[PDB]
Amino acid sequence: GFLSGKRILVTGVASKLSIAYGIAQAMHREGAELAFTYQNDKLKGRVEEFAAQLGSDIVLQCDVAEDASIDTMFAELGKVWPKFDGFVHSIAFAPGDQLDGDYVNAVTREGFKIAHDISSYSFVAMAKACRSMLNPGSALLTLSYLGAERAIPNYNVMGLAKASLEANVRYMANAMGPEGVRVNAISAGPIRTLAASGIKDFRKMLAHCEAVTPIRRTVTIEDVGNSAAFLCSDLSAGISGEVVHVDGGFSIAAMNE
Amino acid sequence: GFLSGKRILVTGVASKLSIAYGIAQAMHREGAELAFTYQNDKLKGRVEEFAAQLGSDIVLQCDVAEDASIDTMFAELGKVWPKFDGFVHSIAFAPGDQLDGDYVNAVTREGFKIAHDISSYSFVAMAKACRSMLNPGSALLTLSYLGAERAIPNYNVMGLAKASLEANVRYMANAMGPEGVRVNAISAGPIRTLAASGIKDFRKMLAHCEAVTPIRRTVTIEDVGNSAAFLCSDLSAGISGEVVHVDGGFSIAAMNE
Ligand SMILES: NC(=O)c1ccc[n+]([C@@H]2O[C@H](COP(=O)([O-])OP(=O)(O)OC[C@H]3O[C@@H](n4cnc5c(N)ncnc54)[C@H](O)[C@@H]3O)[C@@H](O)[C@H]2O)c1
Ligand SMILES: NC(=O)c1ccc[n+]([C@@H]2O[C@H](COP(=O)([O-])OP(=O)(O)OC[C@H]3O[C@@H](n4cnc5c(N)ncnc54)[C@H](O)[C@@H]3O)[C@@H](O)[C@H]2O)c1
Ligand SMILES: Oc1cc(Cl)ccc1Oc1ccc(Cl)cc1Cl
Ligand SMILES: Oc1cc(Cl)ccc1Oc1ccc(Cl)cc1Cl
Repeated sequence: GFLSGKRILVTGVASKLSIAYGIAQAMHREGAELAFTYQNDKLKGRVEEFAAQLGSDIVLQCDVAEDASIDTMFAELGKVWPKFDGFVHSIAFAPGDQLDGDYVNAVTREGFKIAHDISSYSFVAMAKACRSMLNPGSALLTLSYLGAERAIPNYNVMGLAKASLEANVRYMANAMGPEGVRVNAISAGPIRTLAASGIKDFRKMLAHCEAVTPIRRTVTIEDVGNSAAFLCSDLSAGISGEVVHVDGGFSIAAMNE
Repeated sequence: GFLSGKRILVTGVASKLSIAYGIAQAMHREGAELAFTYQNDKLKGRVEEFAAQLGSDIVLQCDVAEDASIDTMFAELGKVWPKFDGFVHSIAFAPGDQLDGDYVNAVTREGFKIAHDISSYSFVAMAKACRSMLNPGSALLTLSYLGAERAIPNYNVMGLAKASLEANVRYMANAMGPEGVRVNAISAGPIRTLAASGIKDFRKMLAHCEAVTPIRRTVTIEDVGNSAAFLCSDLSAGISGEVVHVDGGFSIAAMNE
């Protein structure tokens, strides 16, 4: 595959529905060697199972909330991969109470803090910790959402954390470009996953993008995987600091009845 | 003036070079009752003098890093202005060690948290505490910078705080819109203010700017003040959730010399 000889670290796999899973699966198919990380003991087991199915045995614990967790994880990976070619950042969170009802009433100082910490800072924190481990031609990828560009109901504070994420992509790309590292983000459309259920009225938010999206269907984790495999391959050598929308054109249309 | 009959609260006035100062002169010029706030006692004096010249003896203290300080401030203000027509958010901050050098190396979890808290969250925090005191037709204004749109050297983490800030403007305007409140932002070009010296290489970041800018000069707190006065008056009742560029058209040009 166009990803042979590459060693990429994939994070955020929680179930077969996880987007990171569609990404791992697609990269595996293109010949890359994968590495996985799990947040806690609750997920360890299923991640080891998935890693096995994808011919990998490197499964490390990592909570982007603590710099120590990140340093230990990368120091453990370095034992098998003195150097690798980038990682997929598919992590996000915000207390549930934040994603329900009026934005101004729901948002709090703490919720805001948590959302920005786990969903935007963790991306650079990881890059900082493995910077000297990355080979030239490496790519770093994160996953954003339209909420970053437009104001979407109930998405609330996450929207702000994502705008911050996308800005991160541009500052990271510009900072690491000379060393030969590329940084991009995929702005995926609504997908039926596990964390997608935390957003109030989601079953409807999908049926909307359904009949309004140019391609007349929502994207699948497969659609996203293919785009991430590419954005992480040497085929996208000229793309950096970009946020490409993989939503089937939903964002470039307006008032489709 | 076009602001007669409007009561506006202005924050961020530190010297005569402050943008917030330029904004207050214009509004008062357009016939507007003003109220000023100061971060700490070190500035209490200056603010009182400026407030006197602008026909105002309402000078409250307020540290956006504290929910309680924001609560008391509007509690005090409520004694004179049981209801007012909005405020101008001219507040931003980040530890100096975040604003110099390679972004990936400079950024820290602490620096990130603070920058987003003071420069972005405070804006919505203020709206929470005075939401019931606003009249229909009120206007909220904040200040941003092109760093939220592009990767600009040394601006580093402040660029991510601003993107969050600009997204905050869209989420706030969408939530408060049905209440007759408009929320907008002005993306200002480089101005010689008291906090501008805090950015690594600014005098040269200003010398370059006034050379490649369509209007061939850097904006002044006057140009900003005037646009601010307009964005807060009923004259701009058709604008909400917008980020207007008051930078002489610099952001639209490319490759000049
Ligand atoms: N689902 C969508 O429609 C959609 C659309 C656009 C973007 N995204 C983004 O895709 C990414 C993944 O979301 P998802 O849809 O696959 O949901 P998901 O529930 O399948 O996975 C989310 C992951 O976040 C991980 N995580 C949470 N906190 C963590 C922490 N502190 N440390 C390490 N890992 C942590 C979880 O463990 C989990 O694996 C997110 O960035 C998300 O916002 C999703
Ligand atoms: N200077 C520029 O060229 C420029 C360009 C675009 C946007 N802006 C923005 O304009 C705004 C004002 O900056 P400025 O250039 O007038 O510098 P300034 O030094 O004149 O004012 C900055 C203000 O921030 C206030 N502040 C900081 N921490 C605070 C806190 N915890 N609580 C309450 N107030 C606090 C300061 O006290 C001060 O008044 C900022 O949002 C800034 O980023 C400035
Ligand atoms: O960003 C998202 C956008 C969509 Cl349309 C659906 C799910 C998304 O992802 C999340 C939303 C809230 C929390 Cl707390 C965690 C995650 Cl992973
Ligand atoms: O945003 C700004 C943009 C420019 Cl060009 C000049 C000054 C700016 O304002 C700040 C920069 C850094 C810190 Cl710590 C605080 C403030 Cl108020």
